[PDB]
Amino acid sequence: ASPPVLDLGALGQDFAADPYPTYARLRAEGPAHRVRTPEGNEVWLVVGYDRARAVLADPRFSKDWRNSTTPLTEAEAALNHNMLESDPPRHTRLRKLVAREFTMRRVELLRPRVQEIVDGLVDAMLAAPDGRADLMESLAWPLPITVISELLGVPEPDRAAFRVWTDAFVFPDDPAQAQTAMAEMSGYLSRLIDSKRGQDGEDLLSALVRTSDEDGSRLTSEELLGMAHILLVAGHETTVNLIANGMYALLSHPDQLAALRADMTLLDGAVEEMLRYEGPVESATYRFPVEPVDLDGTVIPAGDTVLVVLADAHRTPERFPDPHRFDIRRDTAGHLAFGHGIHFCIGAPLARLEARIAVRALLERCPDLALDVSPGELVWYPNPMIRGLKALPIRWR
Ligand code: HEM
Ligand SMILES: CC[C@H]1OC(=O)[C@H](C)[C@@H](OC(=O)CN(C)C)[C@@H](C)C[C@@H](C)C(=O)/C=C/[C@H]1C
Repeated sequence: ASPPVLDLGALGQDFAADPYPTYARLRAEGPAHRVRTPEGNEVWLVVGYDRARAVLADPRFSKDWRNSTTPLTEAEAALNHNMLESDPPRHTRLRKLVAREFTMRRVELLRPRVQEIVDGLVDAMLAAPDGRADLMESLAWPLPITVISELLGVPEPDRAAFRVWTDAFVFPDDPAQAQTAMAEMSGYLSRLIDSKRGQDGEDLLSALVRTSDEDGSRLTSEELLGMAHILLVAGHETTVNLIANGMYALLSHPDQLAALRADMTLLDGAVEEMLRYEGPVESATYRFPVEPVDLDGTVIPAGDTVLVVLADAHRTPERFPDPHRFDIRRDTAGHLAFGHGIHFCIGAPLARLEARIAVRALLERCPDLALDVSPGELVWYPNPMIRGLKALPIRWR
């Protein structure tokens, strides 16, 4: 169990479009499997709902790179001093710095402005005289980048760069491009950081700079970079792809769409079922076991790289009966789309606010809303960590 049993790159775009038969085939063989990912990394996948849930929570699985046998590349080593790539105590201190910002009740205060963004976006989209636009271009991309940039203080002219950068390190065309995108991003962000110093800004990045400058032990210049990185990315493509993936899932299931429209109180569950069925985090961020870990006979060496395949947990039928059915009334509680345990998503209330407002906006404002593409005209990314589409063509009357 040391060369990979499968090269996911080799399976081409059919794996990208529909990875679930691959993972379910693995599950039927066991909990853990050595694979080569499309970008060339050799890693272990963890499959099946109970094992996935347990590995997510398990402190035998570190997220700290000093526990990884694979070293960080130069560009990645700029950025790793972030909460998601730490264990306690560092994780504990870093999450405390921004916790207050992202509670349900603080994020609720952003409702008028989020609603405002969505309303103007849907307004501009609906101007198309033919009744056809791209929902990714018109809504799903522009909304989250706007909201997070205003929170942090990223000037409007600088926002376009991030789609380009973050695209390159999700679907790298080649291993180099994703490293160079990473470098430019970190450079931009260090320049952004320095530009806040002494300017008395009221934004999140401005507060963090002052915290860092007041006591470097409390937040170091490296941690400030990594924090800015984490908040911009782990939010980015995730929230953008939640909204496009969930709207694709609802528009491809006309029975469900009709039901939601008929009873808009189904909205919250509809967004939960979107996360369950086609959540953006197909596999959780890397875990490194700190000692050999035995998973039903399959031993992962200490220090190897472990992806927990959240997407496969969500299709496990013992936990989610009739799991291939998109059903906005199912009980979704216990899904893993926001993780589980001490790393559970901190942006989860913001993500929910965004996706809820966007989804309801589209339903109320686009009569006869439907996909304007044939199922196989769509293009998904190969990367097993993120589930996402390039375009989502839609139409309305
Ligand atoms: C629908 C959109 C989102 C999804 C699906 C998502 C998913 C996740 C998941 C699965 C994790 C845990 C990863 C792991 O254990 O390996 C995570 C953690 C995290 N998320 Fe999100 N997230 C989303 C939105 C956001 C937003 C909008 C923000 C920030 C403004 C954000 C910030 C973070 C951060 C900082 C962590 C690190 C938490 C920690 O280590 O304690 N996320 N997210
Ligand atoms: C779960 C939510 C996101 O996780 C992250 O932000 C991780 C921590 C990021 O990796 C690093 O920083 C790497 N480190 C060694 C510096 C992102 C950039 C990983 C990538 C697949 C992405 O663009 C999408 C990432 C999401 C899956």
